Amino acid sequence: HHWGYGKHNGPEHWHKDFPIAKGERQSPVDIDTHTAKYDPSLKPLSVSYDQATSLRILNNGHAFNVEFDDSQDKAVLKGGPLDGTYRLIQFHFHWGSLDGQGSEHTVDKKKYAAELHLVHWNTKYGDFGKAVQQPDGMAVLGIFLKVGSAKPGLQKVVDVLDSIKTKGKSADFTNFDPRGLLPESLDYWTYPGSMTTPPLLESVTWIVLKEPISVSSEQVLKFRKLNFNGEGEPEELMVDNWRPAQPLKLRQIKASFK
Ligand SMILES: [Zn+2]
Repeated sequence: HHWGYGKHNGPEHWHKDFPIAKGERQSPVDIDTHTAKYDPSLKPLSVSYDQATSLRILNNGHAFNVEFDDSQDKAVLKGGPLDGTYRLIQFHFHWGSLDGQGSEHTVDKKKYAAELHLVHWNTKYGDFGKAVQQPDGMAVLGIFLKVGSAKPGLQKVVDVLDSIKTKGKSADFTNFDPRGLLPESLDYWTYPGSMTTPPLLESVTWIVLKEPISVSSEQVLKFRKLNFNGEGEPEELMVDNWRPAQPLKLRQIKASFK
């Protein structure tokens, strides 16, 4: 049937339906912190989430997406490596079955417990569907999660998951402030890459924050109670929904910090 994260339909299978899986600018990647080069030409990064308008949360059978109203310039990312303005459309996470895995990007081969992806599209292409087809169409802000202290800003997400346990379930999810999911530092690495789920389009400027956020064990345990399967189908816990690191292929990872 269709793509997923198991033995028979997982990442190692995706190239058959999506041949770009073996392409030249796939994500995620391992971030070698020693070979990443400080780039003085990077402009400062501007994360402007004050007027962000969340609409709904959805279990799509792979993750859950918190969706935003992107009909106007409300929540936008600009600066850093980017030209122009990138509008926030949704965020989601990738996580593990255990705390020792779950992130997509790795840092000197280190795997974090989870990874948050704030997905934005370049306004110069008018809508998400057109932007995701262009080499500079998307910008994903990636944030690592480690298990430690609770993240108070995540708790509203955590509490709604019981209502979207299975594939195809959604719920109203208004007034969620994504500022509550950001670490203190905006120090980042950047490189040109791709979507990490099918169709794996090579349209993304990746901006991966160096500083992880801490979430509690109880919080991530609640992510792990979600299901990949639909209602009244055999239960398959939604865990290990991460694509592993892909070949860098001579791409250059740039650091914003010395
Ligand atoms: Zn993602």
